[PDB]
Amino acid sequence: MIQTPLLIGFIVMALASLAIYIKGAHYGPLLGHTLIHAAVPFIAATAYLCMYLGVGNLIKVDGSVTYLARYVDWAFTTPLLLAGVVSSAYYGTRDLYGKSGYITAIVTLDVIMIVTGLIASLAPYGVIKWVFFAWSCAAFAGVLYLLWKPVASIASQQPGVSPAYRRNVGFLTVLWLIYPVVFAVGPEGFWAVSDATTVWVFLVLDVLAKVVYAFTSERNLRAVPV
Ligand SMILES: CCCCCCCC/C=C/CCCCCCCC(=O)OC[C@@H](O)CO
Ligand SMILES: CCCCCCCC/C=C/CCCCCCCC(=O)OC[C@H](O)CO
Ligand SMILES: CCCCCCCC/C=C/CCCCCCCC(=O)OC[C@H](O)CO
Ligand SMILES: CCCCCCCC/C=C/CCCCCCCC(=O)OC[C@H](O)CO
Ligand SMILES: CCCCCCCC/C=C\CCCCCCCC(=O)OC[C@H](O)CO
Ligand SMILES: *C/C=C(C)/C=C/C=C(C)/C=C/C1=C(C)CCCC1(C)C
Repeated sequence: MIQTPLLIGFIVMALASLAIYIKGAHYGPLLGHTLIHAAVPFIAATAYLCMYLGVGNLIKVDGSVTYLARYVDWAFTTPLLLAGVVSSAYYGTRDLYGKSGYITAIVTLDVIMIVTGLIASLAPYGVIKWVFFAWSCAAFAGVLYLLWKPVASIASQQPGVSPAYRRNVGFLTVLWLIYPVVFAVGPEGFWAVSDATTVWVFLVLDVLAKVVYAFTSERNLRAVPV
């Protein structure tokens, strides 16, 4: 039942929240890295605690379920993750411009992606639901474009962080593209798959996006001399 994956996430995210803070490197730019990558699983563990106990679980007239705790989790964890990716490109340089601006612009596009994704879930099957789905994907495209074109240009102007940035962005892009696919196939969208199947896939996605990525992103940046 759905109660099992929610508890699994709560224990995995809470334990990983401390495990990342303990094992995470506290050297220079990596200090704020593990600090942000320790808050992300702590926010997720709190959300899985809410879903497990029913805080925010909205049920519509057609039987669809909207997890308000999940989207608030995404609304704050995904901007913190992008904040660390954009900041990692500015690592080791005090002479480059746009750090505060790029983070601000990409967080705006990410929050709109998550908020409009919440409106789509709440909407019934129709035009209103899929219009905000396409507008959410449009904002997602702007996050990816910004990540790939502009801030990789900032990383490339100094090695060897540039290959470490490109490897972390490639992992994040493939991982985050799975999320809207689960939305469409699950009850929130087309309802091709059951609600419990979406909970299980989002569990493995979140563990990959918040626990596993936190350790591979650190390993890549660890090699660069900054
Ligand atoms: C790196 C890209 C991402 C890779 C991983 C992507 C897939 C992650 C998913 C993991 C498990 C998916 C399958 C989960 C299947 C769950 C089915 C289930 O609980 O059924 C309940 C009732 O319907 C029974 O009647
Ligand atoms: C390197 C680390 C990688 C970590 C990430 C890879 C994880 C692999 C997949 C696991 C998910 C398994 C999903 C199982 C879905 C069915 C579960 C089920 O039916 O549970 C029993 C039920 O609760 C009682 O009736
Ligand atoms: C330099 C600036 C740094 C700023 C750092 C960012 C702020 C961190 C915020 C975390 C919020 C965590 C919220 C966790 C929400 C869990 C789910 C929940 O509360 O759901 C309620 C439900 O919707 C009722 O029906
Ligand atoms: C780096 C940190 C970045 C932090 C960024 C934080 C952004 C928070 C988003 C706010 C959207 C608020 C409005 C969301 C839309 C309303 C959804 C809602 O509350 O729905 C209730 C439901 O319909 C009842 O039945
Ligand atoms: C650039 C931003 C990201 C862009 C990429 C993300 C959007 C993906 C969209 C569709 C995926 C396809 C989903 C396929 C769902 C099939 C549903 C189906 O066949 O439903 C049958 C029926 O509903 C039985 O009840
Ligand atoms: C740790 C949790 C993560 C990384 C969650 C990510 C979620 C998304 C990238 C969701 C994207 C969506 C769209 C682009 C369109 C449909 C609505 C969403 C919110 C599922």
